[PDB]
Formats: sequence, structure tokens, C-alpha cells
Amino acid sequence: AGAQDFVPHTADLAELAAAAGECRGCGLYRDATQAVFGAGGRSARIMMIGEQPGDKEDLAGLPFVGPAGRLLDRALEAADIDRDALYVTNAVKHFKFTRAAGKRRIGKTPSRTEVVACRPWLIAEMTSVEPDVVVLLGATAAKALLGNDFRVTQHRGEVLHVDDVPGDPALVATVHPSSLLRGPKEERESAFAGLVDDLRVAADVR
Ligand code: SF4
Repeated sequence: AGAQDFVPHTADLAELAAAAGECRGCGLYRDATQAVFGAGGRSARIMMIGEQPGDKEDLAGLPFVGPAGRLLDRALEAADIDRDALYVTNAVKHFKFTRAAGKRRIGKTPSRTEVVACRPWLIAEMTSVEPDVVVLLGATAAKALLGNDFRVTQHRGEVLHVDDVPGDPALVATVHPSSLLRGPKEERESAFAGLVDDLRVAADVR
């Protein structure tokens, strides 16, 4: 189902990434510029998963390059997180979007079907990196591993462990960094410190 037959039998991230460029596991490859695979090395101890590449990522060919990526980088700073320790990816690897009437590309939420279709890449990445801890950045990513009914709001910052996940890594669900780019300054400050806390929990896993 989905991307399964497009995934090669290798843990090599370069080769996985190249194969993802050829994926037709759902419809999203058609309109997107290219696949945006994860970034980092198989030595990474912390895997971070967002929803999908955004406008800038789709064209940069790298995850977390936009304003959300800047904000996340500021949080890793405050959490004493070393980028050498990070593998960062997204639950789906092709940007799903529409053009706004007023010409910037606006991301659209991946359907559960698209998440499940792309999940074999995520499993391949998880099997390749063998992380100690996986940070789920927002509801789409968290549901991809924790179930379609999972609520980030009720469990954020808790160390979770599900038996059906490769290598039984610890799992920490947190807010989507994009959500912290909007709202009252004092609320964004509180949300940022909560993200930092969730990141410190993950970094303190072992
Ligand atoms: S979003 Fe994922 S499953 Fe769908 S075509 Fe792209 S790489 Fe394949």
C-alpha cells in the first residue's frame, strides 16, 4: 500500500532520499516540485517529525528552512540541542498546497490516507537512524505514529512508548512550530517555552 513498493531495501539515507524522488505512493508528487526527505545522519539520537514540507522547503529541497524552521532552531538553542544529534523529517514528503487568491503557496493538511501512504518512508528513516527519541511536531506527525485519535494538547511533553513502533524509541508529542508564528506575543512566549520544555524532555531521554 502507498509508498511501500517505492521504498528500496537499504538503510542508506542518500539512497532512500533518491528513491523518494521517484515515489508515486499518493497523488502529492504531481504538483510538488520534488520530494523533501529528512536531513541529518544515521548517528542521530533525536528524530524530529513535522507535518510536511512547506513552500520554501519544497523549493529548497530541505526540511525546516522557513520561518517555522528558524523558530524551531531558536527552541533547540534554548533546549541545549546539538544539531549534530538531530535527524529531522516530515510525515509526508511532498508539499500539498493551493494558491491563495490575493499568489503565495498555502499548505493544505495531508489526509489520513496520505499520511498512511507516506508512512513507509518514516518507518524506513526510523529503521535507518535508530533514534533514542522521536519528537512529533504537531497533530499530523503525532497521529501518524500514535493513532488518528491522539490529542497532542492532552499529552504534550509526556514520554510515550508504543509497542508497534520500530525500535521502541521514546516518543514526545509537541506543538507544530508554525502555530507559534501567530497570536498574542505573551501566548507565543509561553508556547515557545513549552516547546523548549518538550525538547528538553526528549534530550534528557536515556
Ligand atoms: S507524499 Fe509521500 S507517499 Fe505521497 S508521493 Fe510523496 S513521497 Fe510518495
